[PDB]
Amino acid sequence: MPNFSHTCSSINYDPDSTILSAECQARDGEWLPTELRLSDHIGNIDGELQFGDQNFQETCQDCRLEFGDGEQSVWLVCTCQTMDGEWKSTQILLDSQIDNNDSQLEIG
Repeated sequence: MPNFSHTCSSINYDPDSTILSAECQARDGEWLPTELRLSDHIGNIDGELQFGDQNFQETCQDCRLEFGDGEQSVWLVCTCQTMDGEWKSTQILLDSQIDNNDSQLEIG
């Protein structure tokens, strides 16, 4: 269902504190800024990235968003260390079971 793309603009993601910042329009038509911490639903699992877990940037580096053919989407890729200590590249699409209300930001 709907995502924070068209509803919000100026998608920012700091790789240190992993916080997503973007301006969204409220029901009153007013524009406000919102922040979100993915670490809450993203953790490391034997070298892979999955939803439901937490604490991932601590064991991962080079996190960066990537725009596809249409700037209406950005994709999250990060290198996460494995339990043996090896480094591997994983990928994950934020667009999915996540959405933002007109004036509030909460999972759908």
